[PDB]
Amino acid sequence: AASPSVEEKLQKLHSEIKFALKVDSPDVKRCLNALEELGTLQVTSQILQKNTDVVATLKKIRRYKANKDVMEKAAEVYTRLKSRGS
Repeated sequence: AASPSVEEKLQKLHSEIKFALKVDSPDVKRCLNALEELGTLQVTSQILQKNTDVVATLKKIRRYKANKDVMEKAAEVYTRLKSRGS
């Protein structure tokens, strides 16, 4: 059946990553869930080049100190994107 494209899904995932880093109310699980979908999404160079700002945020959470898990999942995901891009 039809399903939304990676970039369409990315709109949600990127937003969840950002909501998970709310200073007022951070939510690690929210980031992890977004990261894990993003980790399986085909963010190949076609999508990656039009979504460089996402890669920019992924670099921020890979060093996240307020929650270790966020940094780990961001890392596993971010590295996987490099394995699909150019």
